[PDB]
Amino acid sequence: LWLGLRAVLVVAGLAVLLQLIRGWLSSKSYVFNREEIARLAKEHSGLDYEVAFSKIIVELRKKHPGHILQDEDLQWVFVNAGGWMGSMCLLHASLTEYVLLFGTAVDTGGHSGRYWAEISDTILSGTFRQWKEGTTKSEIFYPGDTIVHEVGEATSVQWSSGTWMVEYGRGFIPSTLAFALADTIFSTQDFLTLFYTVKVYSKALLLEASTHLSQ
Amino acid sequence: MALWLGLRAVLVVAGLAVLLQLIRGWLSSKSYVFNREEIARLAKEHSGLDYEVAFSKIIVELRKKHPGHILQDEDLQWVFVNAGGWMGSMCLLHASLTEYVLLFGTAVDTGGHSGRYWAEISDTILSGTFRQWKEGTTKSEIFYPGDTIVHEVGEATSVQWSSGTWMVEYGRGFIPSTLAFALADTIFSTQDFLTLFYTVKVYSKALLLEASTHLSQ
Amino acid sequence: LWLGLRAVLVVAGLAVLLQLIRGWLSSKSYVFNREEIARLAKEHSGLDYEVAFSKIIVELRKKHPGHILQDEDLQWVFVNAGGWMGSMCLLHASLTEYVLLFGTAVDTGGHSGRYWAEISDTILSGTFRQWKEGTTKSEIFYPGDTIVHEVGEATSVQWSSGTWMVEYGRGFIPSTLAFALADTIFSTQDFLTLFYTVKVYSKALLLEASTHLSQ
Ligand SMILES: O=C(OCCN1CCOCC1)C1(c2ccccc2)CCCCC1
Ligand SMILES: O=C(OCCN1CCOCC1)C1(c2ccccc2)CCCCC1
Ligand SMILES: O=C(OCCN1CCOCC1)C1(c2ccccc2)CCCCC1
Ligand SMILES: CCCCCCCCO[C@@H]1O[C@H](CO)[C@@H](O)[C@H](O)[C@H]1O
Ligand SMILES: [Au+]
Ligand SMILES: [Au+]
Ligand SMILES: [Au+]
Ligand SMILES: [Au+]
Ligand SMILES: [Au+]
Ligand SMILES: [Au+]
Repeated sequence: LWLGLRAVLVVAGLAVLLQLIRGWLSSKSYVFNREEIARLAKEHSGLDYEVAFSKIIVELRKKHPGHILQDEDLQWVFVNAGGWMGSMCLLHASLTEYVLLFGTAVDTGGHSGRYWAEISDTILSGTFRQWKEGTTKSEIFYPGDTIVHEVGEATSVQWSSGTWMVEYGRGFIPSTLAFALADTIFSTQDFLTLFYTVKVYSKALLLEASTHLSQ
Repeated sequence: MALWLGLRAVLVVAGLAVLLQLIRGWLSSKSYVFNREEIARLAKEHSGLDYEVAFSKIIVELRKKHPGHILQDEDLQWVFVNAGGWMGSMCLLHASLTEYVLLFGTAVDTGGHSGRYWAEISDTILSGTFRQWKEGTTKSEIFYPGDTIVHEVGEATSVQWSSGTWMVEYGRGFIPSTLAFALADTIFSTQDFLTLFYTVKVYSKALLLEASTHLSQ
Repeated sequence: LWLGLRAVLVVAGLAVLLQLIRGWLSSKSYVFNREEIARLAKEHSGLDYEVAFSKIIVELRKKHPGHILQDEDLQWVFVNAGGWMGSMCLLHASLTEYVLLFGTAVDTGGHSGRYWAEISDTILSGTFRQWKEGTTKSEIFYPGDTIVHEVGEATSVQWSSGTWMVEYGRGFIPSTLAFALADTIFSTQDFLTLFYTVKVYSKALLLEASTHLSQ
């Protein structure tokens, strides 16, 4: 039964880690909230998305100091996943939450991805077409609306050539990195972008670790 | 004995050569259930109604003229399909080792590679638009409800669909050869393994139903 | 430290092979130049791109005999990379240069790819949307314009259903085939197109080598 030792060790490891992480998510104090980020974006969902980005980043650093990356650690990184292409401006990220500014300047679309995280996007500009699984009709969302991509749900997304939004996710963030980097490995082969994504995600983790040490 | 390093290589070449003649001889001596004109005619008769109403009447007509070969309503579900760079959904009605009939379409604007496989495929558009770009050309053609696109064996084209395109599709050949292309984006791009499970689920039910019909006959 | 011998040989092998190629590219006599191809393509940037294809091939074979493939060795080969799909007509190709006619008859777009080659495209018809890295707005280019994709640059490309262009690239051409065939391996699995791409690239390499033997 020695050959089965490896198979038992992974099943026991996955079952223990599944209860360890799920019990952590149900007992962890969270920094941001899905309604908090959506409300913040709706305050400026009339202005220019560049003007909205500035006022949103300023308001986030006031209400949650020590949790948003500095302007020195901010950069627009391309994101290739599920067949669509966009760019992100990661403001905050931990092992359980993340807040970023996502959007695209071209017409893209594809698979939303199925992972262990609840994702909410509040559109600031452009349009957002969503196709839920098992249906034959899609819905188009406009600036001001908030789309909630629930955990375990898989939909089809599509954006116009000027769509920008504010996004908040909660769950187990590392579970999404397999889907977020799939097209970067097998399609674009833009390993420099792969480096940028790990770079800014590590800075957000080190910043979050630095805040817990001071408290 | 130089045949030791070549033992795996010869067995695969011998295995492929034996399997190639056994499958191609089967396709030339097997009685087929459906017909390429039969599915296309049935879909074109309902290409003026709403595609949801057309789906219902086509499934009824298929179960009337071909009982025991179309899945029951309990075993039907819309499964996402990501392949060649496009994304849609299918409703597998019938499928065997040599034929398959399903309802495919998309609610978004997608497009990509049609895939090159060992199966002749015909699609009759019920709604939306269908742009096809054949290999070796510099211009594309747009197909409208009522038209039928024939994707011959070994042909590779570029496909593109509008945000409301739905169609009835029939394929004949060696169906397992197409599953390698149908699941490529599901493995390397979307990683939606639950959809991968659904595809294997609905394709197995169609095989078990078709096998269940052969046992009673 | 015995197992680190392979790792040192790889670091020394990659660093030395980088110096030899980069120093070769910076001191090598080239056949074509981007301004030569750009002027030739801009003169024929009209509506009838098929007539433009013929007139460009004739002019290229006059001023550069023995460097452009004959009509017998020409075929339109599909190109799937970065999420977009088009077709190419390889006219000239070496280890450092290539001249081809690229375009698409459908609406595609995706990652431009980051590789070791400077690429310039002069639009003959259609439209070309380029989304530079780190920005939030994209630009649309029209027939007559020339887009220069420099080495190490990564952008988002998008084309309309009638875009055709003349392209010239210079750098390390074998480094670009890894990106050009990525989607063909992991998405389309069109092994026949993979054969066509290697076939026409081999004929173009053998043609360029055949001219060096006669000279
Ligand atoms: O930044 C992202 O992409 C937002 C776009 N959204 C739009 C629709 O819902 C899913 C993704 C993701 C990320 C990237 C990098 C770090 C952490 C997260 C979010 C997880 C899924 C994709 C990659
Ligand atoms: O369900 C499909 O996709 C329909 C779309 N049509 C549209 C364009 O031409 C090819 C397929 C396919 C399938 C997948 C799995 C089982 C049975 C069939 C058909 C074969 C080629 C792709 C995958
Ligand atoms: O032929 C091509 O594709 C042109 C399309 N362009 C359009 C935008 O910029 C990058 C590619 C490429 C090639 C393929 C085969 C041989 C030599 C070159 C050029 C390098 C990058 C992709 C593949
Ligand atoms: C590649 C083909 C694109 C079609 C050209 C017309 C539309 C492109 O124009 C786009 O319109 C949007 C507002 O409407 C803007 O947000 C985009 O920045 C602009 O590029
Ligand atoms: Au930024
Ligand atoms: Au920003
Ligand atoms: Au269904
Ligand atoms: Au159905
Ligand atoms: Au050609
Ligand atoms: Au040509």
